[PDB]
Amino acid sequence: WTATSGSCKGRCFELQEVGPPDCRCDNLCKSYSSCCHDFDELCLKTARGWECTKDRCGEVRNEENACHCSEDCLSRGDCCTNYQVVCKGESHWVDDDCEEIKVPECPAGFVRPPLIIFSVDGFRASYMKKGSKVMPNIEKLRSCGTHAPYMRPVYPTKTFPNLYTLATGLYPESHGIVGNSMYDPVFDASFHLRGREKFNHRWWGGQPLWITATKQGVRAGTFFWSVSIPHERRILTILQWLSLPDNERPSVYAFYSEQPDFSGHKYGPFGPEMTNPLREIDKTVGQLMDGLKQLRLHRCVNVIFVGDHGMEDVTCDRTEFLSNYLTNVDDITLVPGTLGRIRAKSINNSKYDPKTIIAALTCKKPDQHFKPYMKQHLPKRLHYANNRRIEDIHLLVDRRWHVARKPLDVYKKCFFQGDHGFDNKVNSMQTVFVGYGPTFKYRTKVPPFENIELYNVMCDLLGLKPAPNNGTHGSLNHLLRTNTFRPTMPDEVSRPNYPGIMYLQSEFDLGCTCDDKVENKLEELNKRLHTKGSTKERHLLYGRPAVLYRTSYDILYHTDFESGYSEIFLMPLWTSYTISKQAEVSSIPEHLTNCVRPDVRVSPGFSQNCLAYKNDKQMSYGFLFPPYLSSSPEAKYDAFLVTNMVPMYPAFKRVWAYFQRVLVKKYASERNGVNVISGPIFDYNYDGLRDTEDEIKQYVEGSSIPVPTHYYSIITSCLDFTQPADKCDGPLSVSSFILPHRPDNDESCNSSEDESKWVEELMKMHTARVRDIEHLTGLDFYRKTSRSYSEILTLKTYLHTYESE
Ligand SMILES: O=C(c1cc(OCC2CC2)c2ccccc2c1)N1C[C@@H]2[C@H](C1)[C@H]1CN(C(=O)c3ccc4[nH]nnc4c3)C[C@@H]21
Ligand SMILES: *[C@@H]1O[C@H](CO)[C@@H](O[C@@H]2O[C@H](CO)[C@@H](O)[C@H](O)[C@H]2NC(C)=O)[C@H](O)[C@H]1NC(C)=O
Ligand SMILES: [Ca+2]
Ligand SMILES: [Cl-]
Ligand code: NA
Ligand code: NA
Ligand SMILES: [Zn+2]
Repeated sequence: WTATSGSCKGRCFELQEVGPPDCRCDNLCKSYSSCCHDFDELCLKTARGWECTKDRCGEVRNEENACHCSEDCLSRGDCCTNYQVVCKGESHWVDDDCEEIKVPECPAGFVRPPLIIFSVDGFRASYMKKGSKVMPNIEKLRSCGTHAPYMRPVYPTKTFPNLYTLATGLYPESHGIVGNSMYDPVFDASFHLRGREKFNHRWWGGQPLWITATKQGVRAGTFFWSVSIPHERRILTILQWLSLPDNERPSVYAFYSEQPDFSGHKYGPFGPEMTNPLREIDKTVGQLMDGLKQLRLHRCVNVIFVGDHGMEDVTCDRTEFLSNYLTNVDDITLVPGTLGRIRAKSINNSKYDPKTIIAALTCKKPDQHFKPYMKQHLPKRLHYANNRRIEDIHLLVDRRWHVARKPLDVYKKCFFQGDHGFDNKVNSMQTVFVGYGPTFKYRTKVPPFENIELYNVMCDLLGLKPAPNNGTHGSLNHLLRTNTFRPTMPDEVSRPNYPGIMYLQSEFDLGCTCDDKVENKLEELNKRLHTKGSTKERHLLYGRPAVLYRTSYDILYHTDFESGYSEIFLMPLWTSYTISKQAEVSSIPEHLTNCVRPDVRVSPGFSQNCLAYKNDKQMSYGFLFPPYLSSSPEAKYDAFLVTNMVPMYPAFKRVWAYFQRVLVKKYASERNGVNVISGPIFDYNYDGLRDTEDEIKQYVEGSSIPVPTHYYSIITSCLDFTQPADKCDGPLSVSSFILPHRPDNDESCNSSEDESKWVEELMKMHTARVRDIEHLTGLDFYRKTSRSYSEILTLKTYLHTYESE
């Protein structure tokens, strides 16, 4: 109940929201149907419009107006945004030349530049260039401030997941809003857009910027606006708040626009109907900067023009229906649209088997436009699994398509022409970022970056300490004039051992063999220096990775590669080697196909054995440094050490071999040498973090050799490719993958064909950031370069997406 029999006189758009039975006057009260009886009268005045005219100048203050052009309207803080243009001969902000803001120019009593977040729903990144002629104010923000060509949203590219990610810096699996629609089995509650359950706080995890601000003594305007409140009224309310007394005045504000998302759904991303919404948004920005100019706040506020996601072309006729794939389609609940999430309809159905459902959806139609996944098998770059609200079964939908349950769900719910939600690396889902103010840089373009990074920056601009989030704090310092946060490198926690020759061949009883006994001092001191590290500078280009947890591991040096070998996991954590453009691929000689060699530096007890692989009919093995890439016949025998060996399903060896035999050399010659760091990953609880020894769920049968869930590689080279990867002066270039270690290739529908037709497409799908691998390995890379650490942080968040323009 709400007693609407109170008043809002003086309380219009109050900042401290009251609770029932007191009627509300806050910018959200209509969404609760809770406002006082006179809220519309007193707070949403519409009389005479939103602009001044000449004949209104110097008028007699008539309080019924939506805004005022009376001579006293400034001291009251409530002029129309164009008042000083019409009445005082001044200029619109957009008509003023671009002028560098070298220092904040704030009025007295402003303790810091305020931050205004101007968020636009569905603002596809390409709008910045394609719509530039009809958005003059935004183009001035973009070109004078700091901008990226696009900003990568989080998956799913949906409204609530991305708005809350912006506000928290957290992947949706951590902050809990993993769709616009969710079922939580622990609550037995549902989150929808229709209803009041979404207003309950048990859904919203982490700590958003407004809580973070408040907890640290910075006041925040209330970020959310009920739909009915006109944009003009939101802008003015923000301006009014900026005129409050110093002790009352918030320091961070938000504006939200439903456009161009709303129209982009009806008319598609580039419908002719889309010019006008882009014009209007720009007008809204124009009113804000005009109103800031009237407040002498236009070279003092920091403004973030930011989108939540893009918009793709989608029509009802491009819909895949599960009724054509399954028989008993009523035994499942499907969350539909641009992604699919399947669970059982009834919790008391023992005939429900997710395996038969995944199988009935796998490569069934020749060109089918979605692909089923168990969520732990999703590309680790999406980080979309570690939450009970994410159903076990997931459908990744090709851009431009939908997935539905039965046809009747599409025609009893054509209509729309735009949608979003797809994979967050799709070009159409990319959105915008622009920063403008004294704390941003001037006329500076910065590379694309992920929106999980912004929360740390907004904390910087506001002087706040960020709650723990998934940003990499300092990877965006190159957007800032000042307030850059200077991080130190994490300290190494385990130091390695450097073992020498300590065991004899006969101490090993591993079941391996090698046709190698067909073995000079003119080059025997040569191979001694190799095993002590004489060539480590060629293959460990950016220093060894630091182990950020407590474990026992050895550094092993070889002519062609160095490893960091773990006695706890009986395999390297990392293996590092450089391949120049000149390097030649070689075969595995016929006599060495089944060669595996004891490593006289590592005890038998801390070594894999070959019998375990003979006995496990499902498991085979591979090598981290590839034998194909040896530098000489004599070096090749090092690639066959038991300490270079890792467990691999035969189906994954198809993939892994083609990467080592073909792609590494292809990349060496395209990029003028590459340095490659490879290794295993264990993520059996799909939380994106390195498993501990007691969390392994699978071993090579009859052994303590743990089976990785993934294999990674980090391919580095010189950004200026006219310098070899091993003689690089300047910035670096990187790509990486986290490949799922799976016993089939069902993810790849074309895997019955030659590896040249499918393997690299799979690797592209599972591209990763270096940062992602660090979470999964406890390793810290790039510890010793010539570059600045901030630059190195940006590199580690770099993601290579293989998208066009
Ligand atoms: O008022 C805020 C708001 C603003 C925020 O941050 C704005 C600030 C950053 C600048 C938030 C931040 C974190 C959490 C919630 C937030 C809510 N909304 C009001 C609308 C929108 C955001 C929510 C989703 N929605 C839709 O009607 C809708 C729109 C497009 C769609 N497409 N497909 N389905 C769709 C459904 C109803 C709610
Ligand atoms: C993303 O950031 C969050 C916050 O640091 C991480 O989540 C925390 O993880 C630890 C370990 O599981 C828990 O004790 C905390 O309760 C978690 N907090 C939240 C809010 O989830 C999360 O692990 C990070 N993800 C990645 C991939 O690094
Ligand atoms: Ca884990
Ligand atoms: Cl959704
Ligand atoms: Na075998
Ligand atoms: Na296949
Ligand atoms: Zn939308």
